[PDB]
Amino acid sequence: MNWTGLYTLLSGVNRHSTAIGRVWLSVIFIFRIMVLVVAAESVWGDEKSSFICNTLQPGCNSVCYDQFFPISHVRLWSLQLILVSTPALLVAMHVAHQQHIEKKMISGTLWWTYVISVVFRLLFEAVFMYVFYLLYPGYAMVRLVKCDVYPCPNTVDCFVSRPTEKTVFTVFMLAASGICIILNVAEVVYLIIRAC
Amino acid sequence: MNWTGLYTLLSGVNRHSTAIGRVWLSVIFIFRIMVLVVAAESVWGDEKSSFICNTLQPGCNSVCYDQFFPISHVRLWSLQLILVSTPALLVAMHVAHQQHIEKKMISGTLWWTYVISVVFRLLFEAVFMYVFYLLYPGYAMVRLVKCDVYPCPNTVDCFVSRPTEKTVFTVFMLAASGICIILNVAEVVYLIIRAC
Amino acid sequence: MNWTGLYTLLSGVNRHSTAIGRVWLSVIFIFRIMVLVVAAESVWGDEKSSFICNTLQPGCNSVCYDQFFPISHVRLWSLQLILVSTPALLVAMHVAHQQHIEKKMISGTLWWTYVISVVFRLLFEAVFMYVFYLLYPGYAMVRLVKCDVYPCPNTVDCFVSRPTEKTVFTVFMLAASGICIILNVAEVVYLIIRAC
Amino acid sequence: MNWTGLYTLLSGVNRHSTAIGRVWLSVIFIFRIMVLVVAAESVWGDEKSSFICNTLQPGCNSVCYDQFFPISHVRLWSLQLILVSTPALLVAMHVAHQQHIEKKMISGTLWWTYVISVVFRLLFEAVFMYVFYLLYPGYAMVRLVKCDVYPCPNTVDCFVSRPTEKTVFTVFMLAASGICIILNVAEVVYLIIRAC
Amino acid sequence: MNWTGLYTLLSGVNRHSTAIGRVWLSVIFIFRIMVLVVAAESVWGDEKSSFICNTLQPGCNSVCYDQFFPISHVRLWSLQLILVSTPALLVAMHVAHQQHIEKKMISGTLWWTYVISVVFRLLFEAVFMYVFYLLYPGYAMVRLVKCDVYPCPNTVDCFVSRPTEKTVFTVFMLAASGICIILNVAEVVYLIIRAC
Amino acid sequence: MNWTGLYTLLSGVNRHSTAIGRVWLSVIFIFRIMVLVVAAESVWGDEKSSFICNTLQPGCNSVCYDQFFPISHVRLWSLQLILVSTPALLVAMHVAHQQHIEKKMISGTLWWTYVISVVFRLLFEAVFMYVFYLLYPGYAMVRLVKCDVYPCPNTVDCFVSRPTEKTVFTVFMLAASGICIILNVAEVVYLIIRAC
Ligand SMILES: CCCCCCCC/C=C\CCCCCCCC(=O)O[C@@H](COC(=O)CCCCCCCCCCCCCCC)COP(=O)([O-])OCC[N+](C)(C)C
Ligand SMILES: CCCCCCCC/C=C\CCCCCCCC(=O)O[C@@H](COC(=O)CCCCCCCCCCCCCCC)COP(=O)([O-])OCC[N+](C)(C)C
Ligand SMILES: CCCCCCCC/C=C\CCCCCCCC(=O)O[C@@H](COC(=O)CCCCCCCCCCCCCCC)COP(=O)([O-])OCC[N+](C)(C)C
Ligand SMILES: CCCCCCCC/C=C\CCCCCCCC(=O)O[C@@H](COC(=O)CCCCCCCCCCCCCCC)COP(=O)([O-])OCC[N+](C)(C)C
Ligand SMILES: CCCCCCCC/C=C\CCCCCCCC(=O)O[C@@H](COC(=O)CCCCCCCCCCCCCCC)COP(=O)([O-])OCC[N+](C)(C)C
Ligand SMILES: CCCCCCCC/C=C\CCCCCCCC(=O)O[C@@H](COC(=O)CCCCCCCCCCCCCCC)COP(=O)([O-])OCC[N+](C)(C)C
Ligand SMILES: CC(C)CCC[C@@H](C)[C@H]1CC[C@H]2[C@@H]3CC=C4C[C@@H](O)CC[C@]4(C)[C@H]3CC[C@]12C
Ligand SMILES: CC(C)CCC[C@@H](C)[C@H]1CC[C@H]2[C@@H]3CC=C4C[C@@H](O)CC[C@]4(C)[C@H]3CC[C@]12C
Ligand SMILES: CC(C)CCC[C@@H](C)[C@H]1CC[C@H]2[C@@H]3CC=C4C[C@@H](O)CC[C@]4(C)[C@H]3CC[C@]12C
Ligand SMILES: CC(C)CCC[C@@H](C)[C@H]1CC[C@H]2[C@@H]3CC=C4C[C@@H](O)CC[C@]4(C)[C@H]3CC[C@]12C
Ligand SMILES: CC(C)CCC[C@@H](C)[C@H]1CC[C@H]2[C@@H]3CC=C4C[C@@H](O)CC[C@]4(C)[C@H]3CC[C@]12C
Ligand SMILES: CC(C)CCC[C@@H](C)[C@H]1CC[C@H]2[C@@H]3CC=C4C[C@@H](O)CC[C@]4(C)[C@H]3CC[C@]12C
Repeated sequence: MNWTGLYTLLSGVNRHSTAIGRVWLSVIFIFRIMVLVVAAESVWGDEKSSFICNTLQPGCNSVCYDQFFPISHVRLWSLQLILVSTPALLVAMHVAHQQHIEKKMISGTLWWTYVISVVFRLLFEAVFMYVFYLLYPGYAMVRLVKCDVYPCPNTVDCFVSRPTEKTVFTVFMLAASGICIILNVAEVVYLIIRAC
Repeated sequence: MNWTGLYTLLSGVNRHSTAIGRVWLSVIFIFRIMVLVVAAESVWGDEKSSFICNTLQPGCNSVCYDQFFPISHVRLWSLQLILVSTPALLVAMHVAHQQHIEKKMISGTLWWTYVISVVFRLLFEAVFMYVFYLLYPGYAMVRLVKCDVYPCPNTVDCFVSRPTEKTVFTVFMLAASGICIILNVAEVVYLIIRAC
Repeated sequence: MNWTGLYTLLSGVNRHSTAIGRVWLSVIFIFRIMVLVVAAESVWGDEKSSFICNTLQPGCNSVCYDQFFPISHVRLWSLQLILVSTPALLVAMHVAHQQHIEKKMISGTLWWTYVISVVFRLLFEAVFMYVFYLLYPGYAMVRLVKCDVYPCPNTVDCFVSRPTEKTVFTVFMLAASGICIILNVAEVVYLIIRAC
Repeated sequence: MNWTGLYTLLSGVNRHSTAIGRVWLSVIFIFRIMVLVVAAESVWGDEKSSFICNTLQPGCNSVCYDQFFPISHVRLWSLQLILVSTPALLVAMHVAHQQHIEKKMISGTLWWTYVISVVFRLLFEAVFMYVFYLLYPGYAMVRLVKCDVYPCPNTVDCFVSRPTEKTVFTVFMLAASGICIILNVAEVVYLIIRAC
Repeated sequence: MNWTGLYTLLSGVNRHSTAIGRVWLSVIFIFRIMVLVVAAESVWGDEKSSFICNTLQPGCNSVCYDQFFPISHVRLWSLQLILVSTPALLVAMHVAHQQHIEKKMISGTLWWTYVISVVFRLLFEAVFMYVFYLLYPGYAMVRLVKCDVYPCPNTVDCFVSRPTEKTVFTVFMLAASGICIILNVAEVVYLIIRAC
Repeated sequence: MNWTGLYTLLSGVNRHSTAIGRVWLSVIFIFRIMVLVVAAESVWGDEKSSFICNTLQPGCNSVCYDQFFPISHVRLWSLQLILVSTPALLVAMHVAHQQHIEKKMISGTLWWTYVISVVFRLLFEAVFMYVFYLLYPGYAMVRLVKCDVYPCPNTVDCFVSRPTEKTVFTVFMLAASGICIILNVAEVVYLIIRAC
């Protein structure tokens, strides 16, 4: 398990990515993976069970939790990571397939494929950031949430678990996503400039 | 752990699959595996325990859960993934066995085996999609379910846990399955066209 | 991790097994392993805790569960898998030992060892299927079980958890076991025919 | 991960073990490891929590459990496995060290070391079997246990969890241990006979 | 898995780090990783559930825990470890990329990159130590905490779980962080001295 | 995964350790690791939750547990193992670094480093054994503990969970630590004798 092997695995051996997408984007991806691993089960592990309301009606806790957390932050970030990494995996499979098909018996198509992949990665990053903004306005979470949804009578007080720790990890993940967006835009601009 | 090794492992080294079954189907399979891993235990982990009814009769929770969830979505998708991956595993074992048997001492039979394997994969995809449609009509889950089954008296209100997150992951998995079906049909059509 | 290595590992390099025991039996074994892994802890994870009776006497739940589930399906299938795989492991160790002992300084004894191994595998499959039939008549599980055993007073109503999902997985595992039995019988018959 | 590598790893490359200690003892060790893995957490996972008494005094459950289960079966078998495998590990380290020390610049001492190792393995097997007999007379477990120990007033009825499944696995592990004892005795006798 | 491979992996093959950053810093990093692994889930596993207050108001436990533990020690140390290891990963990726780019067709820039990386590692260590000082003044934790925050009426007594064990592990981790800071300062000073 | 590789990894390739530190100390380390793994989560898993007192005051359980178990046995043994293994890791990194630095362009310094490492390992073993003696006098644990600490009124009866199993594992770990101390002293004496 040497450094050259890991670097080659993360690069995708596409021979078209510059330093800002082969040295920095991979590091940010590793950072996001590590943060998600260390915060997925320890922080958001008991987001459902430790979440309680101040009512006595049965079934109000579940409906309140689903009302205020349509999809938890960790699952949203996992989906974002998978969809962001999908185009890189596609490019890696494309270049491996091209090497295989030329082994049994080209630059421009690979260049266009890589550019389209970076554009799609940027698009997925922006889409997931916008979805996060829609579902959870603001970067901070509050302890008290007032919920008025059936079967809860009138408005009940539900209490979120670990709002501050979740706020800290939200800040970290949003900063990492913003850095990824900036790096992808820089990579696209650099490729366009070098093409012309 | 290089890209060529992973690509060769996913391809099955059958030397008969085109790009739409060697570069795209493997990526969709990886996507489904990753989504199932990140949603199997975090979302559907407490589908039984967090599921409560509004009655006082003992044993009504279990019978209601079994009535409304004959087999949970994650287990159904796991079975679908296993049965879809079975023909690819069979073709890989067949080609490995053929290489071994020719090493100790052919194209048409392998071509027919691959075509039959793709047909069976498409059939399994369609069968599991139809079963999902039968068991759970619609792509969305509801918070309230009215259950009238012994021993629950009359009709009781049971509350599902995380209907919206499960709806999101159901949409993702159904979209992936539809993409797999389309790719399999395209692969079969392309092979038939190239044969003639 | 190439396909040739996995195929050689699953074959046992005994140079006496045909396609129906080197390409198909290994695939069925992998299928059983995967189904057991995906159903061992998710389905049968809370078979004891979610199992409740309708009485108030302490200790009735445990005695009722032990009365109706002498050994759970997952553990029974795990024992069946281990005992079925034991003769294959023995043959692999035998052939490895033979290669080692001939390296420091034969076909008929290996052929007889393989035939005896297949016979013992078939015998273990049949024995475990018969034991499953004895303990749990029928392929289906019921929600209500009437238990009359000390200390439970008179007859109490215990409620099984997820009878339908367990029925589905029981059907899958029994079908796989039947396929294994048929393949083993076919392998024995083919070897006997080729010998004569 | 080939068969020759696994066989060499399990053999210990001591060049003094016959077939009954290089092909059979390793298989029985693998069988015991697999059974212990599949029964360690699923069966004995909730031996403490599902264990309840019929009293109302606080702290009676813990003292009763410690009174009737001084050390649980799984931990006892794990300790037995570790201590039985210790002499084999010692012999493997000895032969590796001898190869290293002869590489930088003998049969009789290795033979005596192997014989002493087999004797110690047999002794550990017998000691652990005798300890199991002392702590838990009989191969079967009972649902009701009558406990009269402070602070429990008079005699209370505690209920064991899954006595029948634990009985089945006890039978399996004791049979495996007996087979190991017989094989070790046979190996010692065979080595002594071949020496003279 | 030899020692040379592990040493090369931990060094980063930057050919500019002395013994006090290639032999000692890696050992301290391994020590911190191991302590964090052995204390992450066993000690801080039930910091939320075992944490209880002496009130009867619903939702007071969660708000009190979030008030006194904005971000738990284990997550803070995990973030510190990730951010401290980020510059080393960046330097490793930089040197791998430089080797790759010179393979398809320099000392001063690598030296400056390594110096900047060590400076940033020291800065992150100091920042996280200061944050730990701000959030949790003192190295010791107390059993009683007096909390007066909505909705808890007046001042309630909350009880932390395992204050002494957490204090011991806090002392260990703070000592390791201080050693890391000292080693980084020594490395910077040594590099500056050798440059001039 | 051969035996020579594992032996080389455990030895540290320091070319100065005799048989009593290269064949026996590594085996005892493996034994301690295995015992700690098989007893860390099964025995000491529920030391906090199954621990209950005979009072009604809230928060008395946590303060009593922290009073009688300042740091649990498993965590203490894990810290002891990490600190004992630290000097061996340091020597391995030192010898790897020396090989690297001589590769790009000595016996006495390595000998002194190894001797100092063995002395420090012995010192850490003795320190941790003395700490264990201070915290938990005697090798045995008792079911009843009388606790008189705020907020518990007067003296309350707390009940430890599995005292006998924990006593057995304490005996095993203390015996292993004593064997390690004896072996380290023997190694130091042998090295001193051979030097003179
Ligand atoms: C479905 C769940 C997915 C989760 C998300 C995964 C996300 C990503 C995570 C992980 C992906 C892999 C990360 C490490 C990659 C290192 C590659 C490397 O260095 O290769 C090199 C070394 O390679 C080897 O010799 C073997 C390296 C083993 C890598 C790990 C194997 C599987 C680990 C299982 C872990 C289980 C636990 C995982 C968590 C459950 C290549 O070899 P080489 O000698 O250089 O080649 C010849 C030299 N020459 C080329 C110069 C001629
Ligand atoms: C029963 C549960 C099943 C679950 C579903 C599984 C679904 C699928 C998941 C996983 C299947 C495997 C995925 C990775 C495959 C990579 C293969 C590869 O790159 O091979 C290459 C590198 O190979 C190596 O050098 C070693 C690579 C190790 C792969 C992982 C080993 C086991 C990981 C255990 C993980 C534990 C945790 C897993 C979760 C519990 C081949 O080597 P090469 O150097 O290229 O060969 C010579 C070069 N030449 C050919 C050009 C001449
Ligand atoms: C006690 C619990 C037991 C559970 C039940 C187990 C049931 C069975 C499950 C698993 C058994 C193993 C399955 C995979 C086997 C692949 C073998 C292979 O391809 O070998 C090849 C590649 O080999 C390599 O280069 C390394 C492959 C690593 C395999 C996984 C290692 C351990 C994974 C740990 C996972 C941890 C998690 C597991 C779950 C906790 C051989 O190499 P080659 O390059 O071909 O050789 C030279 C080439 N030539 C021969 C042509 C000259
Ligand atoms: C502390 C906890 C302890 C638990 C109890 C353990 C009990 C025992 C369990 C396990 C011990 C190991 C069992 C498998 C051994 C296979 C060895 C083998 O085949 O070697 C061969 C292949 O080797 C390879 O190429 C790599 C094989 C990887 C083996 C697994 C690595 C670690 C898995 C981690 C799993 C993580 C999960 C584990 C559970 C948490 C040797 O290579 P070769 O190519 O033959 O060499 C050259 C060829 N020539 C010699 C002919 C010239
Ligand atoms: C996302 C979660 C991240 C968690 C934090 C991770 C933190 C860090 C943790 C871990 C990082 C890795 C630590 C071990 C590195 C050893 C490297 C080594 O010795 O390489 C050598 C051997 O290499 C091999 O032959 C294979 C070694 C396999 C290493 C482990 C693979 C993945 C394990 C998965 C574990 C799963 C469980 C993990 C926990 C879930 C290199 O090979 P060589 O033969 O020397 O090369 C040719 C020789 N020549 C160069 C002289 C010509
Ligand atoms: C942070 C948590 C830490 C926990 C505490 C750890 C404590 C310690 C535990 C573990 C440390 C490692 C123990 C096994 C070491 C075997 C080394 C070996 O045999 O090397 C040999 C084989 O090497 C290979 O070919 C690969 C062997 C893979 C070893 C395991 C990799 C990671 C497993 C991940 C497990 C995941 C689960 C782990 C639990 C979560 C070297 O190769 P070779 O062919 O001999 O080299 C060329 C031959 N020649 C030199 C003669 C020319
Ligand atoms: C520039 C950045 C984004 C590059 C990131 C590379 C990512 C997308 C690549 C590099 C290595 C890849 C992994 C390599 C191997 C496997 C094992 C396979 O069974 C599932 C997919 C999985 C886990 C891949 C997922 C995608 C992956 C993580
Ligand atoms: C075209 C697409 C569908 C190809 C997908 C390839 C799939 C079916 C193949 C590729 C690699 C295969 C895996 C390779 C090795 C193992 C280990 C073995 O002990 C169990 C089966 C398992 C886990 C295989 C399952 C099937 C598998 C995942
Ligand atoms: C024809 C079919 C049935 C062949 C199936 C082969 C089976 C029985 C063989 C192939 C590879 C084998 C595995 C190879 C390596 C190990 C690691 C060892 O530490 C425990 C046993 C274990 C896990 C073996 C169990 C048995 C095994 C799974
Ligand atoms: C004849 C029979 C009894 C032989 C059995 C061989 C046993 C004792 C040997 C073979 C391989 C060995 C394992 C090889 C490697 C490791 C990794 C190390 O970090 C801990 C010990 C451990 C896990 C060893 C334990 C002992 C072991 C399992
Ligand atoms: C001088 C000291 C600080 C050096 C420490 C080196 C650290 C930062 C390096 C060495 C090896 C690296 C690991 C090597 C491989 C992987 C697998 C990848 O999928 C995620 C990142 C991860 C897990 C790396 C994280 C960073 C790492 C641990
Ligand atoms: C004589 C006896 C004491 C020798 C014992 C050797 C010990 C100290 C050595 C041998 C192999 C080493 C391991 C090898 C590799 C790794 C992976 C790394 O990411 C963390 C440290 C870790 C897990 C090491 C810890 C220390 C270790 C276990």
